[PDB]
Amino acid sequence: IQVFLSARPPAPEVSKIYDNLILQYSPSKSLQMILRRALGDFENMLADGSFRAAPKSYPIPHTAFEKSIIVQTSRMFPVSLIEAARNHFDPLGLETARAFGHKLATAALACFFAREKATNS
Repeated sequence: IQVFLSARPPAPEVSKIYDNLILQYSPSKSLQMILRRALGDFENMLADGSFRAAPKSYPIPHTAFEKSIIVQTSRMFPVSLIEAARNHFDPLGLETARAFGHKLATAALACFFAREKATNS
């Protein structure tokens, strides 16, 4: 099924990849490029449950040099994997679709950024 997703760009120095992308693309385009790869990587982690050991969030900017940006997107996921995601991110079944999509995208990115840091980018 189609899952709607949302995320905020990271603070400077959280992601060398993101910081370089924004030299040439908008924050929105740059984050969408990263999320495509991050969600691909994350899908494979949903399949085996390893995603529950992954970081949940990342630092966001709190500077007058940075305005509020929330990026909105959608992506198709197998229903089996989204069930696994929902069981973890929505353990009581009380989160809205939008809140779930924010949690899912944010975790996927948090994982991508931690991998960057751990591999010296």
